[PDB]
Amino acid sequence: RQRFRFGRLELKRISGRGFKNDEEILIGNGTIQKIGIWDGEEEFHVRCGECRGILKKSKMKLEKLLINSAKKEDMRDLIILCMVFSQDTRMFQGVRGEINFLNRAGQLLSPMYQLQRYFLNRSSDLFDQWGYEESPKASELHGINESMNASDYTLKGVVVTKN
Ligand SMILES: C[n+]1cn([C@@H]2O[C@H](COP(=O)(O)OP(=O)(O)O)[C@@H](O)[C@H]2O)c2nc(N)[nH]c(=O)c21
Repeated sequence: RQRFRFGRLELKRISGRGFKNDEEILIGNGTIQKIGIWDGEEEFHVRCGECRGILKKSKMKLEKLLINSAKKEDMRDLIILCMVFSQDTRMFQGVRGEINFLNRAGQLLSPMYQLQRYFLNRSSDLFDQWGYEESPKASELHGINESMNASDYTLKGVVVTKN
């Protein structure tokens, strides 16, 4: 279970096993792109900068992300990166602009890394497409909105702890 990266995101497996299959994904800008889609419930310690979290995913779905509160920019990037890494259907649909899967020399680019790069610059569109649900009714857990503020609605599947 060794530490590994997905760009700015760092992960370490807690549980589960994924199996990858290539699928044709309809992305939110109207294009269809072939992307390795993971199947399986998997769970990971995650990190971005000084922000720690726990992520659970299943096929094309962020099941849950529990983050330990931290500087806001690092909370926000951790959230964006977990949305991309979960391969959630809503994340794909959130892409409204152009995305290239070849560079200017005609070289091959990673669809997932390209998504990461796209969304770290377009998080408002992502949060807007992703949506909100009621925050937890427990004292030791709080909701978080698009501004990384504690709120009565939280990004779906995302909760913050101070413990
Ligand atoms: C080894 N390991 C790699 N990743 C991710 O899967 C994606 C691989 O995408 P890629 O690097 O473009 O390779 P590919 O086109 O051959 O599919 C990246 O986002 C990796 O972070 C993985 N993702 C999951 N869910 N489970 C894993 O065990 C795992």
